Amino acid sequence: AAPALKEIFNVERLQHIASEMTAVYPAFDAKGFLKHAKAGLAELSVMQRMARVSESLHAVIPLDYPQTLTLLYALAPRLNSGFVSLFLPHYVASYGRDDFKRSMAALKYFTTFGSAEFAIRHFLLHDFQRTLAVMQAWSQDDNEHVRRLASEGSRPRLPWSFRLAEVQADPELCASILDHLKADSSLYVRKSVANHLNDITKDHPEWVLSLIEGWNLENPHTAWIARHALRSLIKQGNTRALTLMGAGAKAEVKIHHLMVTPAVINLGERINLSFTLESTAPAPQKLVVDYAIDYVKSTGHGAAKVFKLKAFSLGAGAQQHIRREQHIRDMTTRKHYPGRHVVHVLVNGERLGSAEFELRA
DNA sequence: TGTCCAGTCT
DNA sequence: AAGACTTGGAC
Ligand SMILES: C[C@H](COCC(CO)(COC[C@@H](C)OC[C@@H](C)O)COC[C@@H](C)O)OC[C@@H](C)O
Ligand code: NA
Repeated sequence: AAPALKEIFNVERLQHIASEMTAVYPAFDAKGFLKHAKAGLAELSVMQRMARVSESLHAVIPLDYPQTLTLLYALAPRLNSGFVSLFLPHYVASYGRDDFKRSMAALKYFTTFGSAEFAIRHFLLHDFQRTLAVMQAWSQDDNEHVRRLASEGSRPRLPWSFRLAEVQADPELCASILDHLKADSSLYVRKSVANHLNDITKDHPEWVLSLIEGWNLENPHTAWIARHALRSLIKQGNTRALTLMGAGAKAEVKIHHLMVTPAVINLGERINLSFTLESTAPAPQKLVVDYAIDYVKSTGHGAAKVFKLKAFSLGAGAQQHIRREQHIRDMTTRKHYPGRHVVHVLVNGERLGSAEFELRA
């Protein structure tokens, strides 16, 4: 097993931070910083450790906020880790609330060394309109890291941060940010636009569908964003979403040989889903082929869980074998329970057949 | 609770 | 990525 992520902020890293702080600030209280940062370190998760570094710096540095920021600007290029550098935007969000313009400039600078995606959300929470205006300017910045921040920091449902209830409730607030970026030349930016849009589909699917129905999907950057923005709705079999992908029509196919083997497994074994699709159409057709498992849970069953299989074009009268092995074992993100597990085959949003496997007690 | 979603490794 | 997740938010 690899070391846990929290070990990125181990004592050796804290010593590195202190040494580089001494390099930019000879009078730095490195001993006090280390004492403060190390207290209970083993009990701290990775994001607790990240925050702790910022707090420890604030506790021992006898300078004001602008003066400390000057040191931290010099510290940023000396750090040997982009993830570790998250404590720099954290310091701004913690101590910069009453020095807004300076703090915004600091986040724009620091975000290239890691990411200001967590820090900017504290400002969006406490000063939404003021911060939104800044992020609109950032969406037009020359630097792809700054444009990406504009999209990622404003996400309704960013992992490892609180949801932004104000954004989540009103997709028009950030709409112009995403519109500016819908054909961005940066893959980094495009990923963020797509993920922000996928977030929106959890609460306002029709708004995203209407938006993308207005897009020019002949632009391959925009088409790529559309496919990844709509990925949850596609798995749900949403007809408007599948239609945007060219796979909204009912599949003109027959399914043959559908099976799941073995019929009965112990936890830890693999299942094998296989079937053949035969076109019954006079021309090629675009297909989105997924599958779903109805897992047995501690009580009852979970909602059908959809996994991706294949997206492809099936020639007229052609047939295509499809096969997927899946390793069924307890995982951090899924515990399993014994009984009948039903597997459904999905083609352009339609269930075309099912099979079963038994998970033994 | 248990459950589900979500740049790097795989 | 496409899925799990070293980890975290939320229901
Ligand atoms: C915080 C982001 C993403 O983190 C990715 C890494 C990947 O292992 C940790 O994911 C752990 C996983 C359990 O979580 C899932 C994601 C969805 O949260 C950390 O990256 C390690 C290298 C960079 O040190 O990255 C911020 C940026 C400043 O790096
Ligand atoms: Na990984």
